[PDB]
Amino acid sequence: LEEAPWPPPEGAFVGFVLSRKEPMWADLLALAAARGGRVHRAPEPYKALRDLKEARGLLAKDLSVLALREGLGLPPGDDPMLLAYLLDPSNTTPEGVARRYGGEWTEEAGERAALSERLFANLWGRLEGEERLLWLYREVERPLSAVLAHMEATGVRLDVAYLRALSLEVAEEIARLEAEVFRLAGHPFNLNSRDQLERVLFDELGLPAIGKTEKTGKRSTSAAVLEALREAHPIVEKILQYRELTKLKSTYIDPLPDLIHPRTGRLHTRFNQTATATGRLSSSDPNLQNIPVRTPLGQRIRRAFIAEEGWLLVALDYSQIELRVLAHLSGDENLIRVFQEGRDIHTETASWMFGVPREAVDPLMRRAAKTINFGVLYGMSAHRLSQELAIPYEEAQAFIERYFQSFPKVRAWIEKTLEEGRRRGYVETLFGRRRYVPDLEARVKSVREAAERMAFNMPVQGTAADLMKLAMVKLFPRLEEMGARMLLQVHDELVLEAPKERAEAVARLAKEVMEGVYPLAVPLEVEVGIGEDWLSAKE
DNA sequence: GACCGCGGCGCC
DNA sequence: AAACGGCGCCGGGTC
Ligand SMILES: Nc1nc2c(ncn2[C@H]2C[C@H](O)[C@@H](COP(=O)(O)OP(=O)(O)OP(=O)(O)O)O2)c(=O)[nH]1
Ligand SMILES: [Mg+2]
Ligand SMILES: [Mg+2]
Repeated sequence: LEEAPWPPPEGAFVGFVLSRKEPMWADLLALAAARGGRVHRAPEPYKALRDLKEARGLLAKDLSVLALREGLGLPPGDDPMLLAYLLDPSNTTPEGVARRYGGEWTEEAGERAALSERLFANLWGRLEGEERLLWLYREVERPLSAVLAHMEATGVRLDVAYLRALSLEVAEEIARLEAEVFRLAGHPFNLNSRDQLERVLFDELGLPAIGKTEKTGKRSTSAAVLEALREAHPIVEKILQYRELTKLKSTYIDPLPDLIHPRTGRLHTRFNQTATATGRLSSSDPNLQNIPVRTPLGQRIRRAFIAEEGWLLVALDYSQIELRVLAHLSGDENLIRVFQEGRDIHTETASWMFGVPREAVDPLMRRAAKTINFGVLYGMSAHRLSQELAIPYEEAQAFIERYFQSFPKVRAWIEKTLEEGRRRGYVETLFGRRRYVPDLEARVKSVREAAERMAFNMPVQGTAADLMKLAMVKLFPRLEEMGARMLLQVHDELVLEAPKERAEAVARLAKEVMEGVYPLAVPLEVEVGIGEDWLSAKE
């Protein structure tokens, strides 16, 4: 492969090496390109970046993110990963893709640029006459790679000094719980060690072991088990509280302050485009799609995510999203009618569950209600439901009968999808995104029924993922015309940063864009809110 | 020091 | 734990 001097011509494929996996933190150790049987190895990578019209290759977005960090508007174009991920969503890493489709993922920039060339050719051949996947690539994923590059580069502002103060109060409160716990135990032990805790609960005290752990068969100390033991002993309550506080302290309060980038003074997630089986995104390195909200301390954490001074945050969340999508995919007249009447299923279940007026339903209850409703739908057992509702197997049985009885045509939709998946080996979204579910023909029932549950979930969760992705592609250009930013996506939610002056305008627009993104047999309602912080914005 | 599998748990 | 699904990150060992 011919070594040509550096500058590549128009349309050349890129290859690059990083010091570490995160583009906002990485040093650019090497940069190369390749077109028409040639390799160009940049002598100084950072300068060499100025020459490029676009990032075109494996992980184009990562290089575009790093380019944006350096003031360069190098947008991402073609990426063989995005092609492979639509061909098969188990195609998730370049190591795997390379091997599957005719190369080897190396550590040298040149070799990676040549890999990008030959992998694109092969994969692009695999997609000719795959009309719906080509549609998805050009009209959703490829433009989206650019939108995410801008989100990553921008980041979100975080109240550092606030969280540092919060850390010290939690540490005091944690210390009280461990000191209580040890006193009831009658001796000190590492309370973060679940093995030690097992012995204390089940051997040293006479507590009944509810469940075992999957891989190694140890007696489980899961919150579920511990809730079932709330009355057995006082120490349980303390353990549950200790578990909440240390989880949040070790995962959010302490790491996040130390992850502020020095140039930006902001927090930059990575939005992994080829990471899930359904077509959802994932967020990592810091994961900002799992920031706390539920518990009071979780909320105090969430409010640490704030706007730039002079700006406001704008949070938009699709209402009852996967239920609405389901009603379209199934055509359940009875279920459509619920959304045509503007009724909230999460509130109805909540009001019913706790036995209260709908106006009394709080967020805590509503969250519990979602578990009930999605759980049933996707195949939760009567056994579990009973404990989730905390009511008899007699009565919890009757719920899966009545819930399903209201809305037929779904089960008809479930059966159909599974039969199609048996026949063709995959299932698909409304836009023809595929997931191969080969264990539908599995001879072992537990493995078969697991596969089935994954199978009929995907079209629903994945269609919703496609809608949110599409809405993002359409919305992003309109935001930059308004001098507003797109900050985060949390599956069916978007978080925007708009200047106070234009904040309400952005909110109105972005709602209409999201609701009208692709009309269906049901109206896609969106809840929007505005605030100085993330918590206030959703309230 | 890097990485591993596990149990556990935050969010959607 | 439990026959909901989809994620990524945290705190007893190997090498
Ligand atoms: N299978 C399953 N899916 C969930 C669960 N929680 C959330 N999801 C999926 C389905 C939801 O529609 C979607 C978005 O989560 P949200 O918190 O926005 O819930 P949803 O939109 O249904 O209700 P909302 O009206 O927005 O509060 O993610 C769950 O516990 N199980
Ligand atoms: Mg929602
Ligand atoms: Mg949501």
